[PDB]
Amino acid sequence: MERIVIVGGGLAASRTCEQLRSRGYEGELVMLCAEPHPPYDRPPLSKAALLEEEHDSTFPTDYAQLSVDVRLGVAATGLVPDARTVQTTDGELSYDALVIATGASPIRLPGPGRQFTVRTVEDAAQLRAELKPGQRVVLVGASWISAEVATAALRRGCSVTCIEAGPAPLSAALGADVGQRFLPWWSEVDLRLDTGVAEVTETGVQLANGEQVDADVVVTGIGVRPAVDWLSGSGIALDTGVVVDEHLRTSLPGIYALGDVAVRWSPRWNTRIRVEHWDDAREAARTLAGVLLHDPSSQDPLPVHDPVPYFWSDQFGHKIQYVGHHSPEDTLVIRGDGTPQWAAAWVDAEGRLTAHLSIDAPRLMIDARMAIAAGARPDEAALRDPQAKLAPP
Ligand SMILES: Cc1cc2nc3c(=O)[nH]c(=O)nc-3n(C[C@H](O)[C@H](O)[C@H](O)COP(=O)(O)OP(=O)(O)OC[C@H]3O[C@@H](n4cnc5c(N)ncnc54)[C@H](O)[C@@H]3O)c2cc1C
Repeated sequence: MERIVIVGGGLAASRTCEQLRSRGYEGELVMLCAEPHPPYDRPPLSKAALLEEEHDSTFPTDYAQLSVDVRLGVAATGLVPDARTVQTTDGELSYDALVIATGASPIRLPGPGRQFTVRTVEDAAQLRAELKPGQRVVLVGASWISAEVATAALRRGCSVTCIEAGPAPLSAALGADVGQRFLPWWSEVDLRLDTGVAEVTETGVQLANGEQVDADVVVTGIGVRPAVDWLSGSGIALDTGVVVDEHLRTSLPGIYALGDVAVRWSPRWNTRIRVEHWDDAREAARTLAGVLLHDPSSQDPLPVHDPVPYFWSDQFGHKIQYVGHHSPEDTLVIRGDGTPQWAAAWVDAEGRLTAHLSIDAPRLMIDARMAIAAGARPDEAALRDPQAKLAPP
């Protein structure tokens, strides 16, 4: 029997298994999971897992009925493409095709003190146990994850401080103009802008000042880095992530990658995109399955993955929807400026809609997503009215 080996045990790995089976794959499937848990969903870790009574985010995938050999507590540590062999913490195994789906790891600060990052079920459970009335929580970075952790900490009675090097919350992701508009949402947080953090100390954090800010709990949310250090020396093309083409093929034949670990050339956006988004990992698994099962005698084209990216965040009681891929070079146009129903659009030098941000208004996002896909060039009157449809029929 042929053998496809999937390295990693999250959304991309689980969904690739389902897709490979639904689309006719009858060979062997082995999944190498570094974690000692069946794959589970991550968006809930900073949401339900902190706040709700029930929060088991394990996927419904039935690996017994899909004849998937799931190997828990086994991490890949090396790759020998010429031998079609992967090295792991539990020994060697060979493959006929290999899928890299190891996700990304949180960036952390230096220092000796206790420092939480949100990536596993253990992280969320131990962080939840520390979010209690009378606790001082310091969040490093005014990021999506920090905003979500801040929400849960406030609801559980914590004092929250958030230290951001940039000029406004979410400035790294959305820019200073848009981020500045979210300040009222942070009104219950001790938010310190334009402030760098040097390290996590035994008693809290130390600012670039050298000044200290005491804390009972420190949570760092300053981004993630693809988990690719095990690929060192394999000769695979890397660029802060595994480089794949629009068909999720790496630089080496028979080896594929998708999800948070992957950096993908996008014909649409004319650059490499490193978008750690739930929807992008999930959608890529369907494309990847189609690529792997492409009958060689068939003359059909090879499936492509180049969607308009989508991301959401649940914070401060609201729902933020973001679609597209804007550059700092793009022009920001606020929709409904001066009204509570405002949204944000970005257009390029040719007037083409590149991205759109809405709040509690998915109808606006859905229309914007199709407008971006179509390359729509809405006029100023349409952009300034939040309710105006931007997509062609
Ligand atoms: C707290 C949190 C909240 C989020 N909220 C949102 C949200 O609201 N909306 C949104 O769109 N996105 C959200 N995301 C992003 C989204 O969850 C990710 O894009 C998605 O999980 C990526 O799936 P993946 O399978 O590529 O990676 P992961 O889900 O990270 O899976 C990778 C798995 O492989 C394992 N692994 C790592 N190294 C190895 C190795 N060497 N060998 C074997 N296994 C290994 C990891 O332990 C992990 O189990 C959030 C992410 C986090 C962390």
